[PDB]
Amino acid sequence: AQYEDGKQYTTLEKPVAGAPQVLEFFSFFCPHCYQFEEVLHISDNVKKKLPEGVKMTKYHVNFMGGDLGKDLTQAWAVAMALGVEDKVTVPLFEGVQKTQTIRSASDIRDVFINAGIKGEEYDAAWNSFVVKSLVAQQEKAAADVQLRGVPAMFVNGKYQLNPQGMDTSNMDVFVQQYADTVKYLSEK
Repeated sequence: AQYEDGKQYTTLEKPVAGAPQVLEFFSFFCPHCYQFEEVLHISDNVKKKLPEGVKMTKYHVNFMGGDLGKDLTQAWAVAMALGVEDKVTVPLFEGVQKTQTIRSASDIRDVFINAGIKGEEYDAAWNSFVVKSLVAQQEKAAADVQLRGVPAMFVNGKYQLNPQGMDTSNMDVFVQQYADTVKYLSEK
């Protein structure tokens, strides 16, 4: 077959009921995640090829960067709650991996302030129980699939993308193979 289990994807022996249709996991400490966001624009290109009736979810994980990794999962919860993901994703990645100006929760906060989220609004969100449950959701979705690595994409809680088994000579060709694989799995 052209798409083979164990090739462009793997199947979970322990499928996850009620899971989001397209579920993506990342860390701001994760070097391939940086590439996926700034150079490949994976999420955007997957979206462009998905049918509608399909929503896309993206969660941060704790297992990289210790204390600050956890602060980042809470910050991502804040971003989701305020709907400001598209405003903070790039400066968070760059502050962590490029300029290394993110060393504390306050430095994370600075990124939101400079992107125009209000001090009062950020702190209120940061401490909210809506954001607490949003952090719980991120952790639970990662736990459900026994996640030990990122970047990771899961389709309908039963297929896991396998980018190692795709061509990487050409970045554009890689992105289209990845996106087309998601579309295929989505129609499965």
